[PDB]
Amino acid sequence: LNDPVHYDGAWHVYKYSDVKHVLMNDKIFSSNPGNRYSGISFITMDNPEHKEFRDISAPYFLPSKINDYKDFIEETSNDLIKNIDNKDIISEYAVRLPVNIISKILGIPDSDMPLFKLWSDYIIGNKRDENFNYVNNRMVSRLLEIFKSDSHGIINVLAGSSLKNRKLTMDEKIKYIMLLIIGGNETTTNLIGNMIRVIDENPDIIDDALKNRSGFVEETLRYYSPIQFLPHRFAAEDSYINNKKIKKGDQVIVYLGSANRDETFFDEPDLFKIGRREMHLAFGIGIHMCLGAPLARLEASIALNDILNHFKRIKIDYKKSRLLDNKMVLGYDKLFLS
Ligand code: HEM
Repeated sequence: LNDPVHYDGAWHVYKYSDVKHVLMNDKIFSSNPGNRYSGISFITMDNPEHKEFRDISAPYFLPSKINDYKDFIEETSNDLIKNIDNKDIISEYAVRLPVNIISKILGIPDSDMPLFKLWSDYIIGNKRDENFNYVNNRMVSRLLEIFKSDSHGIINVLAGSSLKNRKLTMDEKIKYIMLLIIGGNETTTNLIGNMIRVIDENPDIIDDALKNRSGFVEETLRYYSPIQFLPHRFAAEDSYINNKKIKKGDQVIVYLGSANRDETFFDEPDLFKIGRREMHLAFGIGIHMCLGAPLARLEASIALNDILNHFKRIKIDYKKSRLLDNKMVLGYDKLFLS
């Protein structure tokens, strides 16, 4: 891999130790600009205000609390995989799974599920229409009603929340929920398609995958990282990487996929090996390390198990399947088997 280069108004950072240095130094490399370049809610906040925001939901994302959702995710995954044969695995299984799970965790009522899913599609970007304005207005309306009833989910927690000498705004509550929906959907959908791609490419991996689902999910994260780069870091003060001065104000783009293929940290980076020792950076690292990582881990793990037990043979049909076009992420636009 390359030392940091500057072009198109940003530094590009590729090496694993440099990606990590940047992400671990939140006070040197900030998460929001000096102004306007557009990330919502606490993802774009710096360390102090950010912790206040993240703590509101942090306890409910511990692998401990998340695990109470295991039977629900199994039930859901099974319902959708039952009868998927011959269909688009992305739109009929991989998109639908994370959106069901997240509505359960949020506390979206049963009777609001159809509209939540339409709104969710618009908002993560899976849909674009005239209907947007209408559907957003309809969903936000329901949202306000839910905030004032109660459940055990996040909506209810955001209702009873403040942090440090100040109540949460209603725009903050919506954006908070929006950040959960947007950061957990496409990424989980992309991972599911990327695990299917590993299987397609390494057909005798299957037995080992079954014996260590976690391990297989970890190596996919490393090897076909759903998120390829994070474009939004800005130097809060001058500092040096590989003897280059990164000046205050400079945008710093950090490449996770590329860092996850660094031969300095991974022996034989271009091979798929379950049970590697070093941590991958697919979920980032530091104070912004993925809030949904335990949930994502548990969803992928059940998805793998279910996909592996449903099909005998897994060949991707490349005359109908296509990779997404966006360079920032990695996944299938559509995926058809066999
Ligand atoms: C396989 C799935 C995922 C991958 C590869 C992924 C990747 C990431 C990365 C790289 C970051 C850090 C961005 C930064 O440092 O600026 C992040 C943050 C975040 N993710 Fe995930 N993510 C995934 C799934 C999920 C899920 C299921 C959720 C649940 C709603 C979720 C919610 C969040 C939130 C709220 C943040 C920001 C945390 C903070 O800024 O403190 N993600 N994710």
